[PDB]
Amino acid sequence: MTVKDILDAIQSKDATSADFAALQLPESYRAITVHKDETEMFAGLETRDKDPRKSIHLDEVPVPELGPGEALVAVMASSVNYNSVWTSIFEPVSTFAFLERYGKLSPLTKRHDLPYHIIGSDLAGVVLRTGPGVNAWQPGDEVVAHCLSVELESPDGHDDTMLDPEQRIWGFETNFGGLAEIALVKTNQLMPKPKHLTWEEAAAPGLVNSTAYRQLVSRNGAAMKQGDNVLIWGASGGLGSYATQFALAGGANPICVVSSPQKAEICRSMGAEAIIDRNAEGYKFWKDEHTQDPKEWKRFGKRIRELTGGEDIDIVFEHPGRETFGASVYVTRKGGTITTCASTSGYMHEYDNRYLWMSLKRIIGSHFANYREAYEANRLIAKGKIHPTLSKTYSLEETGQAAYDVHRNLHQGKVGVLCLAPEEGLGVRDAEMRAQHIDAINRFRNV
Amino acid sequence: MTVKDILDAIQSKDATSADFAALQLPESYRAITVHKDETEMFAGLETRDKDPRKSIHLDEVPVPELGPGEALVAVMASSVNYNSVWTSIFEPVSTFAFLERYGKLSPLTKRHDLPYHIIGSDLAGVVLRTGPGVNAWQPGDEVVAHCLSVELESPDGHDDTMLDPEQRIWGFETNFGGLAEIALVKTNQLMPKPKHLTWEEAAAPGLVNSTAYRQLVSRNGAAMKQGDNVLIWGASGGLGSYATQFALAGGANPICVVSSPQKAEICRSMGAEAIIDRNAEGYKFWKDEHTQDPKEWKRFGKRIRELTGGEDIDIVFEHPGRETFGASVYVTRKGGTITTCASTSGYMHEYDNRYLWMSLKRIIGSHFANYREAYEANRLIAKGKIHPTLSKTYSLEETGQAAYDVHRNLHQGKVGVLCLAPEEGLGVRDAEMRAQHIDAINRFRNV
Repeated sequence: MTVKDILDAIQSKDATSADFAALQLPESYRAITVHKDETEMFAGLETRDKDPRKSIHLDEVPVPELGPGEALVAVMASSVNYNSVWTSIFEPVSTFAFLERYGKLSPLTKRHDLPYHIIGSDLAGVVLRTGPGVNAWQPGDEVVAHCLSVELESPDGHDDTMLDPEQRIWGFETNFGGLAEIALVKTNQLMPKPKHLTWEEAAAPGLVNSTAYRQLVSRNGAAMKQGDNVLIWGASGGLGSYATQFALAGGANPICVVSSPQKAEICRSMGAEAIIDRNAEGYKFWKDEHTQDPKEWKRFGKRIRELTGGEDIDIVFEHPGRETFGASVYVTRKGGTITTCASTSGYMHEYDNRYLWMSLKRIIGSHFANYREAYEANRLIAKGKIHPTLSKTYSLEETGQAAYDVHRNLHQGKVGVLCLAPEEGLGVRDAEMRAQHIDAINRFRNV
Repeated sequence: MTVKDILDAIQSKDATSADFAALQLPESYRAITVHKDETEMFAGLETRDKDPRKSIHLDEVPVPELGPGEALVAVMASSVNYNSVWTSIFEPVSTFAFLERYGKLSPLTKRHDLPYHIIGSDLAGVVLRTGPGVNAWQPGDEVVAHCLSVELESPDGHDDTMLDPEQRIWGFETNFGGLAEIALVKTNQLMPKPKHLTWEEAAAPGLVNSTAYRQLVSRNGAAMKQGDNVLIWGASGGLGSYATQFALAGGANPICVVSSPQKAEICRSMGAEAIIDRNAEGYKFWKDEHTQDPKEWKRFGKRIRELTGGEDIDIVFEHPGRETFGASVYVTRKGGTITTCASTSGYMHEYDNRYLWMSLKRIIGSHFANYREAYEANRLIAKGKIHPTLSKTYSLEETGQAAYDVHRNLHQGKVGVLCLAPEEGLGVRDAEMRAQHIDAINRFRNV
């Protein structure tokens, strides 16, 4: 309840880093959790019938012991991600399974094995304390976080951090996540908060924006250049949305795939011009559960070439998986690249390798981002080149609903959660720049 | 005749380039053809039972009219490739199909549209004539050809020749192929003949060797480095046999896959140590027609890790396709590369994308080689770092038998064919360099 003083300092204009170091830490703080004893509570239910509102709690939890390379952070806002939702419906298996294995290494990792699991993989807020060996970050710094958690003990990840052998995700494979008033992070997660954004907007892009950055823009991904034709599946929502922004900002031409006229319009408001509606076109890429339709590939490809004016796809931004993959490979230009980071419709991909090898195409696997790529992504927001796609904000004590919202896919844009922030709209330091980009910032509201 | 007179000049030491240039081209030369009026002779018979002995003809054919950027060459020796076999059994469709579509375009492509198709995609011999616009090659030059045929009119291949939209394969989608006394080639197919090799030894690596170089060694493929663990399917045969040589020569560790211990012995005589017999260890990656077995993948990986001392595969040399692909993707190291150029077992690939995206792996399709890559491949042979894999040499008039040999798959080493050469063993100029590598050159003899 001395949490109020902590908020007062953040809200205070003249509060110094000394003041922040002087703030007493609360004995407990409010946190969204799932409980270890409740992991089997959806037994006998199909996934869709599982209600996150039944599993999610709002607990007074004690502040974790702070270790080396770590920071405690007063969280003003977080977001609900797909992985948070999975955690809440305990699928494929409870997150406690790993937390229990992991917690057996050292006393530091044991901290994470608790009867409750604090979730959330995004964060906008301010540093409260730092641990041994931390010098880059001081108490009072306004920050956002990425969710890659790595000890970098193995050599593997020192020429690209994603290749670390025990790479984990903060709030998912970690306790003390961001859907709470206070969080515990590795400082190698902390990034500067863009000054022209609200807490909730700052927390919004995180995991989804960086994934798109590595996958499409970085040299570990498609290494996109201006002029490239980029096929973007699910262009109007989550992942596809940020990919569309990167395609546009970096001078490429995005071909946007959607399910409805409403979603086509969302794409257009981003500045996308070439749009395909799978539904209105009625693509049936799969003739049945075991055989694909090369005639549907050819028709999809015909439609693309019409919009480009004779030209095939340089880069496919993939993530639906099985349903689309055959077509994705097919429509790609000779020498082109298929870039994948998920398989939402099924992970068993089938494609015709003749179109891959004979056309000199490549398939590249991407996943989240390393600290540089995540910084660079966050930087592009701070420069006002990429914009957050926040759609709706819930309060902390409505996080169950917030998860239900994402679970039932009710919105294309991001679903935000205020943690310490008492209301929406707070945390802007650069009014001049917000006013200059506000229209783009507010593109995804309520949609 | 007039042809014997050409052979006389070739077999001479004296003969100047001035002599060659004054030599008379014959009215007709001997050549291996298939007939346009005999394409439906495979009837309803199954693939295995199709016999190239009954379809391959030895015809007396007129010399084609020479065009710009082209050369006529007296062919001393050639070789039987897979594409030659497919042609002679008319699968998946006749080659007279494309050739008729091709000849309608230019009056010089009309040359390639004849009642007969002179086949063959490998070549060692000596330049007879060059057409307008060619200076780099003179009558009398000892040459070996690569089989890429590109007009390069489009901008697409000017940063990598393979990306040409109208890339054709010489002898396959072209007439006047290698298996004849004279061949017609583009001059951008010509390379210097390795002086320490017999005519037939020089012709053996061509197609198969350049393919393996681009796929594994070059920047367009795996870009292999010393210390890498390379999984090489079909390691004792054609393609794998050169892949295995490149892996060793470049200081990588080849993990060779074979189906018999006889084949294992070939891989050891190449200096490879880590060997898996798929047949003796009874790997069954497909539980049935539609479903794979991840336990078998896993078991295969454990055997790999057993041979490498704990390490997964850096680079996979794929070409079998559907049967082995799923396993390839599994067993590749985090951040590693799967490299593919065929799908002999079937082109409809199925793999688990979770293993691709989450481990940051990549599938790079490759196909043949560009002029630079073909030259570099042939140069590594010239420098005696890579050796021909000759198994048996047939005469011109025994080609049908050699074709039958390759289709039945009775030999591991490349099958050679004498064309103009009266006997095996002619063409050596550096006997001293031959002396140094002779055992290595002969590793595949009668194997």
